[PDB]
Amino acid sequence: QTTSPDILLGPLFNDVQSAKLFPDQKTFADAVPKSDPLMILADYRMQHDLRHFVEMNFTLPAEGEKYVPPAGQSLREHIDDLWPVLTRTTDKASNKWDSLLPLPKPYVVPGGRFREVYYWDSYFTMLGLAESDHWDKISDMVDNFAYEIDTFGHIPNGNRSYYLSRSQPPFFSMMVELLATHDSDALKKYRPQMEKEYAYWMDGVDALQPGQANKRVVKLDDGAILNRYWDDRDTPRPESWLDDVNTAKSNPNRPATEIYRDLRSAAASGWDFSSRWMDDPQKLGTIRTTSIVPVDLNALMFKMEKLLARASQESGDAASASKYEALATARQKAIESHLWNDKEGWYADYDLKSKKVRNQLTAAALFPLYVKAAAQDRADKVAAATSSRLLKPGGIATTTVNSGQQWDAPNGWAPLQWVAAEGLQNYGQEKVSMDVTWRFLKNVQHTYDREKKLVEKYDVSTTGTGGGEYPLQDGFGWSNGVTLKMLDRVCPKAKPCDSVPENQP
Repeated sequence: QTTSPDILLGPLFNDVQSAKLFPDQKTFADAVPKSDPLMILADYRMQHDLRHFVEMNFTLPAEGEKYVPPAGQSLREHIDDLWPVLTRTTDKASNKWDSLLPLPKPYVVPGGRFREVYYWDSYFTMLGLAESDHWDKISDMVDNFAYEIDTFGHIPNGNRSYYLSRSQPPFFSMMVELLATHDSDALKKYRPQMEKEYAYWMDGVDALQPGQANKRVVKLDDGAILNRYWDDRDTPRPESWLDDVNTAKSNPNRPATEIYRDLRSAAASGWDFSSRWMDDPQKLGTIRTTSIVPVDLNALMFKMEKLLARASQESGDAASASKYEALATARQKAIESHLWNDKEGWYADYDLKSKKVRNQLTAAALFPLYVKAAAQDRADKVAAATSSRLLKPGGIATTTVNSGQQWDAPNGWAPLQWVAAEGLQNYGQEKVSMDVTWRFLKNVQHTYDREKKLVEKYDVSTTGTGGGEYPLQDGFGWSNGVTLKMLDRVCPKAKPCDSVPENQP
């Protein structure tokens, strides 16, 4: 169950990963022992051919499903036909030593070649399910996330043992809100698990003095309470073991454990990786996620607190509703006084090392508009910065730094397209909102026209190309989900489109 493979297999795990015995570091992270790892290990230490020894003692991950859809489908039919195809049930594990954490209900994976399910991308996958009326699948996934909250205290990065030490951008409260638009007391039903996740993020906050940090919560010098991304471990990621070992070796002037913590926590941020987190965008050894208060995360926390207040007011609990309402007020006040870059005119992360708000513009700047924490004048300023600097021919850019990392220029990511279009709409910036929507839709359609698939990310400098991208044609959750939602928006409800139309109106 809950012992991750790097502790389970000890030096054999570091030996197999270091030998580059497999092309993907994740492959051996998912290898299931055929017997007691204590036996395997004692076996290993005496009889030190490593490839044969591994094959005789582990069932490696099976070469997965290569689903081929029939050709000639429209973009919408293609997406809609894929929801059943990517529903999977992992009810039991193969043995006690399997890294896959079993889950109660069927869940929807981003792609057939995915071996587990993740947190924040599922919300955008769930937008598509909602759009195409798959409420049972949505309820199945919300049950799964509630189960994880009740069993592990939080939602792990994914349902793998080696993900238990970290979470991801906390969209659960918004999943419940989505489910609630169809099962109207989902918010009352899942308030206990919402409260428990909130406690996970705020763990230790009452004990904090100005200037202190603890796990995922910090307190600035003026008392302001904000959250940060944080992984509880500080070892190489089992699923990226040799990469992290080498990344820390590239910067021996800082303890490898700090580099590991910051690499793990950027994976928790969902932006793995990005110049957003790096002192030097060319050197991943300079990443310092845990010293950066993220503006998107704290927008999500504001939303979580407002939904907690609402979920309490609906249960008749006036004291609890009143408590979360004050917490959300303090959170909005802290976002506005610490995560706003006045000189540049946009929202931005806060630097714990320098105790200033940072200059870099990223697509995270749209998140306070998304959750309606921004004042109107700042929303208008973010929209001016968005069309001036981030809006590219194929959608909204992730950053303005082309670093080689994936959460950076020139890549556009479906969840950020949606967060931009919605946040801009929230404040009357319909023209920019529609520009983001139309350009990303054109990028997704044009890429579908040429590749007959959707992929995990798109190059926004043109239209028609994605990424190293997803190699099958059974393609990608949050792109599919966001595409359905946006495609509904650019045609009348009365006569929806199954393809992106030629001209924006």
